[PDB]
Amino acid sequence: NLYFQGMQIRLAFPNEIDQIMLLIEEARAEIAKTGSDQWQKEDGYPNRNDIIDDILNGYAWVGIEDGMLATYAAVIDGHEEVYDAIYEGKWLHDNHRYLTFHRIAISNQFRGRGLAQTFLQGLIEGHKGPDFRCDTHEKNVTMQHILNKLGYQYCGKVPLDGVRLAYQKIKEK
Repeated sequence: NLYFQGMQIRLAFPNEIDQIMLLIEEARAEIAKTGSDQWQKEDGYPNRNDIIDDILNGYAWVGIEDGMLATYAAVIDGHEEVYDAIYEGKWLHDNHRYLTFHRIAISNQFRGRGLAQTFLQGLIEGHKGPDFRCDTHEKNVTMQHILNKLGYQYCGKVPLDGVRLAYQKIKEK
């Protein structure tokens, strides 16, 4: 139960699954318009089961704007094995345990990235970290931009679903 710049930022509840899926599908359609294959595969990732797993595992966070579920992300404290395979670069440091954000979906009915930055900044403020990591698709310039604005540094490439661009932010508290 965090507030940041008026947005309520909190763990999702199980009965928000349909609302989250509506947002995920909206986001999936917006990605498709860019020609990216991110979230466009036959497995349906991220699908309803992926999101239920996020809620069961305590990963699922949402941002509520004007009483409406506007944003989603999964936040995982631990290690991503594929991040150890970073190439054409390297991490800022090689600590094993960090916070990673996945499955970020940002309403465009709440459109201008304003909400994404607010949500992700709020998650960063709300967690001790201090090591935050994220990866995105090469064609996801919107996410690259958001990560840059939040102070993440591009570190290199990781071999996730082909290639992903890997980013790291160290929180100065």
